[PDB]
Amino acid sequence: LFTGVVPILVELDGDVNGHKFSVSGEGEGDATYGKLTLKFICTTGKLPVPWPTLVTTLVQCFSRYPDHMKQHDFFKSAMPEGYVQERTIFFKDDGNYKTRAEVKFEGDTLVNRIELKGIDFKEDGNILGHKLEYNYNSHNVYIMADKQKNGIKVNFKIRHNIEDGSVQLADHYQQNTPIGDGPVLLPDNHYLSTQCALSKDPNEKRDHMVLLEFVTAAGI
Repeated sequence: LFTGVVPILVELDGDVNGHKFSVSGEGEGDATYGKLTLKFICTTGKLPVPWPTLVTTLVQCFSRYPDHMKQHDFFKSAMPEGYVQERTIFFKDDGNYKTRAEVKFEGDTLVNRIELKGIDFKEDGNILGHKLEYNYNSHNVYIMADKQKNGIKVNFKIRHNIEDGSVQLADHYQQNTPIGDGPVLLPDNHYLSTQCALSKDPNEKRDHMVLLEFVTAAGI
């Protein structure tokens, strides 16, 4: 399923502090390189929150798992039936996002369909006030087997640099559970070294985000 380039489609319906928006993304992924290339468009106009705050929500099955760690790749093992991915994201001293996504193959395309709900954000906070830098730091995504639910428990803290020079933390709590009933690979503890680079197409006038992502599994 992931031997070569795979087309990707991402759909997100969001509601933050009552502000409703929709984001659509398209591109491709190459697990062999652990690379993702995607463009996202806010199809409802201006995005009410900073693009960087939606990166983690907007397909870890594209991570490059070295061959000696392939028995720890839950993400691809759950395919093509896919997995449900849910998170709660708390922005320090501000609101939180609650998301529920379904990641699976629809025809030849890997599709990530998400629903996001944001509550308790400060009107003039770093989020609703768009005070975050348009960039992204590298982070380690810690994965643990969740034997019980035959899935995984994932945790990590995102560091969003603020335009004033400070840092806006976003604690992520995520759970992944297979959509299929068959067995999947339950990994030993490990992490995904994840890198993201954000850019803009100067010719594009719609509110958008061009994203390049590099991810390699490690820890074993």
